[PDB]
Amino acid sequence: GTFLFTSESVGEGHPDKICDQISDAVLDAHLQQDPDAKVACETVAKTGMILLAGEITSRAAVDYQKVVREAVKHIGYDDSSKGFDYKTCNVLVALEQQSPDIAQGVHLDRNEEDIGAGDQGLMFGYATDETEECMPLTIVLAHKLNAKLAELRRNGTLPWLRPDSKTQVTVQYMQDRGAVLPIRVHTIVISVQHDEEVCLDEMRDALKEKVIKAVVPAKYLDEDTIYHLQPSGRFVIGGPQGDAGLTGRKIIVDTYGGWGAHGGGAFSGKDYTKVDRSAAYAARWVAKSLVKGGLCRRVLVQVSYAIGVSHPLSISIFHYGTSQKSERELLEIVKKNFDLRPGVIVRDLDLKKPIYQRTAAYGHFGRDSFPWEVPKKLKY
Amino acid sequence: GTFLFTSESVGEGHPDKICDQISDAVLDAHLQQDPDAKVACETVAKTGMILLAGEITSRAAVDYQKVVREAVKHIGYDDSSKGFDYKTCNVLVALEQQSPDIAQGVHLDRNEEDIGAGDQGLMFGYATDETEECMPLTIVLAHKLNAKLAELRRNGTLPWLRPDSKTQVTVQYMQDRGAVLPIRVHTIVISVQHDEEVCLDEMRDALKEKVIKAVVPAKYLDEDTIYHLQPSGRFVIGGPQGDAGLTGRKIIVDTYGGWGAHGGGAFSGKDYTKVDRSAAYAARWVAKSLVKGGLCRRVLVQVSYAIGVSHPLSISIFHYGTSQKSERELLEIVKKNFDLRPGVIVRDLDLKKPIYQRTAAYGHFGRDSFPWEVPKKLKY
Ligand SMILES: C[S@@+](CC[C@H](N)C(=O)[O-])C[C@H]1O[C@@H](n2cnc3c(N)ncnc32)[C@H](O)[C@@H]1O
Ligand SMILES: C[S@@+](CC[C@H](N)C(=O)[O-])C[C@H]1O[C@@H](n2cnc3c(N)ncnc32)[C@H](O)[C@@H]1O
Ligand SMILES: CCn1cc2c(n1)c(=O)n(-c1cccnc1)c1cc(Cl)ccc21
Ligand SMILES: CCn1cc2c(n1)c(=O)n(-c1cccnc1)c1cc(Cl)ccc21
Ligand SMILES: [Cl-]
Ligand SMILES: [Cl-]
Repeated sequence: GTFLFTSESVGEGHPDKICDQISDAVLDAHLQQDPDAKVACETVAKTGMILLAGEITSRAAVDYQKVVREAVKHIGYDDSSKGFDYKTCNVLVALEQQSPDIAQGVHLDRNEEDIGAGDQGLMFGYATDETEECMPLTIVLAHKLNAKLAELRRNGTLPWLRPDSKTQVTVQYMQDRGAVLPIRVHTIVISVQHDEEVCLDEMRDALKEKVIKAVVPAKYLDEDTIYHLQPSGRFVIGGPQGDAGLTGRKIIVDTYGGWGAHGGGAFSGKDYTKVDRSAAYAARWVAKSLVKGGLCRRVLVQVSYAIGVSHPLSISIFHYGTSQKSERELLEIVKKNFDLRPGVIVRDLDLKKPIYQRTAAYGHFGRDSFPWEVPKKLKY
Repeated sequence: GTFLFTSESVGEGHPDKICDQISDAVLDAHLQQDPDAKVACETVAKTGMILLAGEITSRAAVDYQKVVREAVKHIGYDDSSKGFDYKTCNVLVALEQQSPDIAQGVHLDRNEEDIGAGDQGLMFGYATDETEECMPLTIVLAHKLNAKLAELRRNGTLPWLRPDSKTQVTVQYMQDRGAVLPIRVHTIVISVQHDEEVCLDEMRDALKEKVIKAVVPAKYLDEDTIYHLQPSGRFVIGGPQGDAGLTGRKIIVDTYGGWGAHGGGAFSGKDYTKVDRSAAYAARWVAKSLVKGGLCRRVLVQVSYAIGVSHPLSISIFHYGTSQKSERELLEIVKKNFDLRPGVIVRDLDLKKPIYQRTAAYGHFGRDSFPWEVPKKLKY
């Protein structure tokens, strides 16, 4: 019955995650002034460069230089010694209006509740009772390891740390009628950018004692646990200088760490009319509602859309054997309790509110009691 | 027992897929001259612009202007009337050497078989006996609809077609002890860029009669099948002008259409040392080998790596109940039959060969008898 499963996470200064955070800083800046902004903002990062590319139609007046640079400052890239500096980098903008053809087919002269999906696509939501926040333990731990690195960087106790980091956690599980039960942590990887002066032994000792032990309960660690700490041996070059970043290249980090499923759409830089984001948030809300409502211990939900059509084209449920009810019954409960038109999701989940930058690191789910994390009470 | 499942695909001129194809055209150009090129080439596309960003260390002399423009020509963007023209677009290059820190930790002074993984990460492979090519019917059909559009564009029979397209297929399935059995097609979406002059009725009639009927067996179509053909009502603006493209933003189209699982890594623009690609190809090869070997009707395989470490950190199997053997037994068979170090995968799957541009549209799997599609005979 035992098996392994692995998930990863990345830090706030990982170059892909820099891009997600900038894209959502841009979205939030627009929504502050124009709650109905149409935003599709991609960010690209490489040595010395942030490029914004995409489509925005908005009544807001946004200072892209300021928004981008403040986001990079917050992340911690503030000096050439770290490989990137918000004060002196290049910010390039290639932004145009939303395509009139899209606008006319999606939202122009439509009642808000009846707006069309902003694209076709498929989206999934997942929940698991293995943690209180209904997320896989593998990714929860991976996220918390990156958060701990950022904490110890910012508080000055490990001043050799830089913002770019990756972590990976392999858990050994057992199973009970489709539910999954963590036993122990099998393997941990941590790679984090560092200054020129600190040695591998100092770093590896700190990563074990001040990072892993501060995050992972001792009951999951034993003599057999495998540690790969700074396994490349040197990580001085990092951030965009080490590796180009793009928006929407951490979509599994953003969601369920390999568990569940993914329909392919990125979240960051998009307003609620882009169902890649809004319907994935709603699908998480459905899944979590089913688990917290006691109908199943784990569940996967698929939805899909056509551009210009409000109601989903399909809805599907997979409960991994963890319900007494059939998947057909659960689907009927979902259909009776939820309205997954984007123009209704926006109301239920308050998706014109400018909170998106806070979603763009450490996962969109399982945190902070965002609206999609507050179960809906079900009637059945 | 019946349920719905939806998958999508996109055409060769979809702006994300343009980027994947350019990234792999660049990879192939390098590999033609230097089989050991280290390539991490991201492409970004917006109105009038292809930008290459990333890291390449290679002995090749590559003319990026020519490689990019030839790729765009092949796709079919050859005139300002279509929204994009290979002859007159801007090609910008922001390429630097691979980070020395990565190089030293991954491959420098290492025996090829013992090279380290080029990054950490997790990857999955999937196979299903529901089609002869061991792929989900949903995505096979979605891919074939896009291929049919490109065929009828190129042969001049529907000359109003442009290169940018998306399709989506919802299939109604039943199940038998974890295997899935297609019944019928529930819903089809097709959106394709078109010229100013053709009307919606002409397009919708052609899409049903010349595209859908030429691809989808009549036994799957009935009076209840739902058709969303040009559902936005107008799609004259398209390609990068309509929507920014980036490499690695169609990773579910590239794989299993929502089925199975995904570890998050993109394929295009990366040489074999990037396990995001090589280990995903190997995992597909494993999965297909298990199904074609008669050990299971469907299977999912996870692997994971640490940067600088050759052997995988974890391997896991999920057979959906479709084997008499336990997942533990299947895992033992995999471990006895496969060596998933990247420096061995490269030999088994011939991954220095410049065939990558051919993988970058219509999915990486289930086509053309690439090495990862030729089952390995198993000993057990
Ligand atoms: C290893 S790089 C990907 C491969 C890279 N594009 C290349 O040119 O080989 C991916 C991520 O790993 C991390 N990374 C960068 N340099 C690293 C190093 N020297 N050691 C470990 N991880 C590193 C960063 O988070 C980076 O975004
Ligand atoms: C709908 S666009 C995504 C949203 C867009 N970024 C925006 O500004 O709203 C995504 C993809 O859909 C397709 N598309 C573009 N314009 C379209 C239209 N007018 N009708 C239907 N599909 C369209 C293209 O394949 C494009 O890459
Ligand atoms: C019933 C306990 N269990 C085991 C697994 C699993 N659930 C699961 O959901 N998944 C899973 C994760 C994501 C997508 N499909 C299945 C597994 C995947 C792999 Cl490769 C190996 C084992 C499992
Ligand atoms: C046993 C027949 N069956 C039904 C499903 C399924 N297999 C499956 O693998 N998946 C599936 C796909 C991808 C990841 N995990 C499960 C389903 C997913 C959803 Cl949302 C609904 C139904 C299924
Ligand atoms: Cl990465
Ligand atoms: Cl898209």
